[PDB]
Amino acid sequence: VNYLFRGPVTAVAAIAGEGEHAGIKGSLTFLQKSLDGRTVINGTISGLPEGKHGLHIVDSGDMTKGCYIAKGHLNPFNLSHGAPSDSARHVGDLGNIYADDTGISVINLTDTVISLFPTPAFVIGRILVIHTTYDDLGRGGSPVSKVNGNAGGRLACGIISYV
Amino acid sequence: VNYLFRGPVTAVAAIAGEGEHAGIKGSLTFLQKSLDGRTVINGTISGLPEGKHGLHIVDSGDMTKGCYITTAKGHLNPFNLSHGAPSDSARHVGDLGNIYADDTGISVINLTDTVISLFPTPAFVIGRILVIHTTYDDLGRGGSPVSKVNGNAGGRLACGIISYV
Ligand SMILES: [Ca+2]
Ligand SMILES: [Cu+2]
Ligand SMILES: [Cu+2]
Ligand SMILES: [Zn+2]
Ligand SMILES: [Zn+2]
Repeated sequence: VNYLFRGPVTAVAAIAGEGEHAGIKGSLTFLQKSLDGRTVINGTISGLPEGKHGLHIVDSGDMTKGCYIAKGHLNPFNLSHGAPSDSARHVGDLGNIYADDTGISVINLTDTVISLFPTPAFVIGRILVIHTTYDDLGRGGSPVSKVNGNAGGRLACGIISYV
Repeated sequence: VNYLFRGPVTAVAAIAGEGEHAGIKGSLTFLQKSLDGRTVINGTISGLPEGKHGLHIVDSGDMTKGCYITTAKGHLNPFNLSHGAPSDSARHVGDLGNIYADDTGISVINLTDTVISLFPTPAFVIGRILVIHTTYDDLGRGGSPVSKVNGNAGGRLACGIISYV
C-alpha cells in the first residue's frame, strides 16, 4: 500500500514569532487515528498578546522568507471562510485560540476536516498561522470576512510536519 | 482528482542553524514535474565551514526541540536499505550525498535525484527534516561502524522542514 495512508498519523508544528514577536513560542501535536477519524490538536503557545487570535492553515508551506511575508487559507474545496464548526469553511479554518494576561494559550481542539493523510485536505507541509487579532468566523460583515475572517497580520507560524 | 498527485510540484526547505551556528542560513527548492519524474534540487547556503557536508533527509519532521536534538532518529528509509551515495543501488531515500561550501562559506547546491518524491508515494519527502551535517558523508565506504548507517557525517550544522511552496 503506502505507509502514508496507514495506522495512526502523528504530526507536529513548532510555532515561533520573529523580530518584535520573537518571544512567541509553542508547539502543537496533531493525531488522527484513521482516514475517517477526527484529528485531535493539543499544545500551548506562550508570549502572545492577551485576547483571541485566529488560527489558520495557509495554502503555502514556504518559510524561506520568514513568517511576515502565497497568501490564502488552505482551500482545496473552493469554499468561503467560516468557523471550524461551519460546513462552509476552508480546510485551514481552525477558528480562534485565546491567550490570557499570562500570554499563554492552551490549545485543545478536535477537527473533522483537516487530514494528516494525503487526501485533498492534507495539511502536512503547510504553515499554521497565529493571527494578530481574532477571526470573525465570516460573520463580521467586513469585505474580507468571507475571505479570511479579518484577523489581521501574522504573529507567529510553523510548518505542520511529521513527528 | 487529488491535487497532491498532479501537475509539477515545487517544495522548499528554509535552512537555519542555531546557537553558535546561527550564521548558517539558506534555502533549497525541489521541483518534480510528475510521478516518477526526476526531482531537481537547487539552492544556496551561506555561513558554512569550508569543505564537504552530508545532505540527508531524516525520518522525522519534528523541529519542536530545534535542529540539535538528542534524538538520533535515522535517515528516511521506507525501503529498509543500507546507507549509500545517491547513485548507489543500496541507499536510503534520504541519502542526497554531499554539498560543498567554499572558503567564503557559500554552498551552491545543484542536485538531481530519482528516488525522492514530492508526491504522496512511498518515497514522499515532504514534512521531513533536511539536515546539513558537520562533515562529509563517506557514502557508506568509510569502514566506520556507522558508515552503512549514516555515512559517519557527524552532528548537524543546520536543518529545515521540506514543505510545499
Ligand atoms: Ca523513482
Ligand atoms: Cu488567516
Ligand atoms: Cu545523515
Ligand atoms: Zn479561511
Ligand atoms: Zn542514509
